[PDB]
Amino acid sequence: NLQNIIYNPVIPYVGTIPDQLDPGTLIVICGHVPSDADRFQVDLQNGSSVKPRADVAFHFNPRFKRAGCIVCNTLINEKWGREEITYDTPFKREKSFEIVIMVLKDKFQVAVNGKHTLLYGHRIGPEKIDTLGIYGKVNIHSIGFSGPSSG
Repeated sequence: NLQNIIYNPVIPYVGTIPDQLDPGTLIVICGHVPSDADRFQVDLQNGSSVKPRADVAFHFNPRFKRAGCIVCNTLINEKWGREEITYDTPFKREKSFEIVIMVLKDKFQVAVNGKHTLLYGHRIGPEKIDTLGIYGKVNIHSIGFSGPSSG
């Protein structure tokens, strides 16, 4: 099963990731989108500093207004980079979801509810990631991790 599981965390959630995100590592997040959701985000960060705001290696941001979409980006020295938008979003208000982020050597691969959703190339060395943050309107049931050599 998954390791270092966290159940029913209070949002906003900011926690240290147990192990380095070496290639093949999986981050599994199960939750539900509340009725009043406009957006929420899963951020893989370098630290937990609020001021100055810690760099966000990978910002996964589902948005629900209108047709909906998913915005991905990177924050470095408090400045957002170029956004990468996915218009084919599997998320929707009042529906449960399972997000699986697989950290590969050159990029992140994200699947939602068992379906491939998007790729995001590394802009910050993944070894610099040590914190997981979840913010916005989202209800998280569980957070779990799986190492590449797990068995």
